[PDB]
Amino acid sequence: KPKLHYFNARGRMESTRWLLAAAGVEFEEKFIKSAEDLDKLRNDGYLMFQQVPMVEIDGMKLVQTRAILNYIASKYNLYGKDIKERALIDMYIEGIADLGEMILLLPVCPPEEKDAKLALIKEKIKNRYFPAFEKVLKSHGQDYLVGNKLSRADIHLVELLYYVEELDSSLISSFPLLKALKTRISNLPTVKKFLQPGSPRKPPMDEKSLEEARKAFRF
Amino acid sequence: EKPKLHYFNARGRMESTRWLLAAAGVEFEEKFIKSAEDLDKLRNDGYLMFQQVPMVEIDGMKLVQTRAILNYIASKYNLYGKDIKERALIDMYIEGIADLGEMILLLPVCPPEEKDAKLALIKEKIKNRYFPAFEKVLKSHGQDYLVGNKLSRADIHLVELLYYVEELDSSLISSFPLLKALKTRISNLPTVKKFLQPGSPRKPPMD
Ligand SMILES: CCCCCCSC[C@H](NC(=O)CC[C@H]([NH3+])C(=O)O)C(=O)NCC(=O)O
Ligand SMILES: CCCCCCSC[C@H](NC(=O)CC[C@H]([NH3+])C(=O)O)C(=O)NCC(=O)O
Repeated sequence: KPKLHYFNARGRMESTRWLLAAAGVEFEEKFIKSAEDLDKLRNDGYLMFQQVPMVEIDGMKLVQTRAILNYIASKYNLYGKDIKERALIDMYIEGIADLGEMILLLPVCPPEEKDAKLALIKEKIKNRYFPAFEKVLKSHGQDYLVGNKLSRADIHLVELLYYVEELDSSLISSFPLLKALKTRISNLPTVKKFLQPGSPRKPPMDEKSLEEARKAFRF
Repeated sequence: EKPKLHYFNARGRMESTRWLLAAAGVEFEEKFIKSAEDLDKLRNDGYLMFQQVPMVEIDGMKLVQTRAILNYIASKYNLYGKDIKERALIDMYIEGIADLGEMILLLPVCPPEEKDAKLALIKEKIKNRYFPAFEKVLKSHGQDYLVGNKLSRADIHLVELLYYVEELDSSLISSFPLLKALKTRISNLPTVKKFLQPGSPRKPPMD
């Protein structure tokens, strides 16, 4: 079992939870709750750059979201059939990462900038990101983003579609193929399981969860 | 067939690609975005997936996103390790590199009232977090390269960053002998030595 070291929160570990679950991989979690928990991880040499996320997997102690995700996707054949498909996957998911990052950091936005930043995220979703992925899907008409088979790109995108829905459910309304992809991926047995109550899937981060993490870093 | 790099005539988010291609001895062309109307043509022509540069035309693709570009180039030219686990170490290393790189990249854009405090935090992380981390990797095996005893993208990305740290503060590397030794070795590899010489596609600091 892979062991995920993070707070009991989405943050920078949630995409890994999604990917592992989608891949049908059982995993364990060790939740950081105190500064002492982080002290131990840091002191035991568990964190290369003294940060989490960190995943213990196949004898490695992997930090950096992308190192973790790239390893898991390759292992479970969700990173395409070759270098060219991996390139398309990388391009798609890094756009997904860019949008993901804006939403992720939204609750730490300066209050006086919050209105404008939300308006910008929504604008970008409407005009930049959703059209881009809608375009890819219409280009080949296939059930999956790349190579006509399930890959990390479908998983990463659909995870993001759930977050966009949380933000504003109307944003996906003019994108039928994204909606269709959301439905298809959500019905894959592993993902259907992950979306159901009782799975390691984390709730939206509230102020309390945010502050507990800050206190743990003693910021 | 020759890769074409679409970006401003500047380092920015394209410089690490220029470094990697040059290090791999791969000939490329650049098309410089000189104005807002240049960028709009690329967008309107459907050249940019997310309406952003960098973009590299390579092997029938219009690859946007720095990491997609670099990941493809590294694999194509055997600078991405031999197996899944070596790629994991490489990714871990270069993502730490990309994090520090990002702080230095954005420092000129930092609001003037926050500039001094941002710089102090960057220097503190270099001396206490990042440099020790890579010094440790080098010391762990005593080999000339970060991964697999063989030139990889990790060496190229790190040494590029060492150059930027030097520009920022030449004293920062002083207590890390192995990083100093890596910088020297990589800078003297034929392809990289040529890239560091005048008249190469290597770009200057922003003025
Ligand atoms: C609501 C805001 C969400 C912000 C996410 C914070 S994740 C915690 C943070 N880790 C990172 O920023 C790691 C980033 C790294 N690039 C990665 O992707 O793994 C940390 O350990 N920080 C401690 C430190 O840097 O000292
Ligand atoms: C001082 C140097 C700081 C970096 C300069 C910005 S690079 C230009 C910018 N590109 C990006 O932000 C691409 C980011 C993307 N995540 C990547 O890695 O390629 C752009 O095309 N912007 C246009 C847009 O987003 O519409």
